[PDB]
Amino acid sequence: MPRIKTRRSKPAPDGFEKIKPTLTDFEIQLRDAQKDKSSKLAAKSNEQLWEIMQLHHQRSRYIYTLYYKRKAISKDLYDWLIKEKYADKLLIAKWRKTGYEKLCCLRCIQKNETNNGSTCICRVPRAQLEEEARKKGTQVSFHQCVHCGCRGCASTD
RNA sequence: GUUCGCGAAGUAACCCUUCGUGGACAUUUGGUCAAUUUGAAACAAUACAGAGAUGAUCAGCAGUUCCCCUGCAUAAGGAUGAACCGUUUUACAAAGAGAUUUA
Ligand SMILES: [Mg+2]
Ligand SMILES: [Mg+2]
Ligand SMILES: [Zn+2]
Ligand SMILES: [Zn+2]
Ligand SMILES: [Zn+2]
Repeated sequence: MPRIKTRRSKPAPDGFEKIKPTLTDFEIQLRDAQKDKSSKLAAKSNEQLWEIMQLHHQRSRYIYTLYYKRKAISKDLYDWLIKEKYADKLLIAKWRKTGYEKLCCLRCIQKNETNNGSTCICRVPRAQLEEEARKKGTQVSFHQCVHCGCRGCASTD
């Protein structure tokens, strides 16, 4: 029941046909992303992986707004879309929290993985990174987060 | 972006939107590493040389070196694995004899 339809898979509920054209359009953008473009550069190669983290994030904001913001789908369709692995359950669970409404991924708040026990730089608000920049006179030595290619996922931002 | 409070607007049995404000929430990724010739795989082929002792042909096993390869290996193999089988003058005098030689 995660991804391919088997006999143990339950039939889809009512509102799935109206959301299915957008979910098919995310699905074919991942297939172009999965394939290897033969890239010599190390900086181009993780740039391809950032497209996968973004395409994953956007399809989960799609199902999140349909149920928690617009209420356009029944809960029986939402429980089906979680079990059939359309929407990332643990990512939606942070989006419900306060301060985490626009979080890019779960790997960027995971403190144990960092050298310093900190969050990712993409979690720091753009007002604050501009401030110590004014101390130095140099703008920003930060463009994209190494694990996501996130330009800053903070709430105020 | 959410939420709490505040100040207004319009709708208004004070409710719904919208604008202006205070506080809260959330807080510093990654690299010892840049994408062909100029910071360092190897082999095969070719050319030369030829794989111990001995009168001669052979089983080998060691030790020594700022020598290794194969192997999980403290096993066993790798020409008995390889390189060593070259060069070597003073802790130095005692005894005597001749000759030279000087107060
Ligand atoms: Mg030997
Ligand atoms: Mg041997
Ligand atoms: Zn992230
Ligand atoms: Zn990040
Ligand atoms: Zn981020």
